[PDB]
Amino acid sequence: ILQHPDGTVLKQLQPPPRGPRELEFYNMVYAADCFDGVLLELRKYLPKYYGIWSPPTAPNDLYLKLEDVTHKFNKPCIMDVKIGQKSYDPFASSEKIQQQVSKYPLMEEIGFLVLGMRVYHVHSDSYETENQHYGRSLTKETIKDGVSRFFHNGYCLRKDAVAASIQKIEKILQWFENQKQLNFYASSLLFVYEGSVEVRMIDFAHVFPSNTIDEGYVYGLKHLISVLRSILDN
Ligand SMILES: O=C(Nc1cccc(-c2onc3ccc(-c4nn[nH]n4)cc23)c1)C1CC1
Repeated sequence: ILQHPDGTVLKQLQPPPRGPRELEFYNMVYAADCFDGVLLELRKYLPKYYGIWSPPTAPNDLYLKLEDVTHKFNKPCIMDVKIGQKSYDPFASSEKIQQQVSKYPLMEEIGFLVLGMRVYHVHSDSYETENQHYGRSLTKETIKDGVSRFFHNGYCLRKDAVAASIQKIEKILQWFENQKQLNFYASSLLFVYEGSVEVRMIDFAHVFPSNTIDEGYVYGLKHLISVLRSILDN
């Protein structure tokens, strides 16, 4: 992800088939002639899409030009959470499945995984960053405190941001409970609040057509909501 001063990010397409699939996802959703009510509603929860972009002198080098969801914040606190019970998609080989489950074998049980966070701390005027090993170390016993860490800002627990996060996730969940045409694997929610709220869906390299509720995504959202709700009682 390259952050551009104009308030966009450039995401380089991942190698095939992932990058092409994510391109086609955005293209389908943001199709100019799209009057699909499900897909029109979905646009609210995605980064705004500005189309494919490549350097003037390098047509080979493919990027997605996306809204920088963090742009309107002064000191954004950012958390990336992968959603679902399965991080592998319906066409994964046995080895791929093993690889994906191996990465975090608690995915089925918990239904989400923290990919990272950047938390601005007022006292130090500095950022605390957690990498992918942070979230992959969290268990059922430590997930609540694991998530809570994100909201430690301003000499307090930011229950305002926690409550707002629940409210925004709830709308995304309502979307999922009213669609049966897309299933989402290894996609994320990006949480942003002001450290000095946004909750958006990102990362669509494994989005597939379906004829069922995305039950794994729904489970993940519901468990995430339940954890955040518990944090409100701290
Ligand atoms: O700091 C983090 N992430 C971060 C930071 C700054 C900006 C963004 C960001 O803003 N808008 C985005 C739109 C799409 C995507 C995106 N799409 N597929 N992968 N990333 C990322 C985006 C994300 C994580 C916690 C460690």
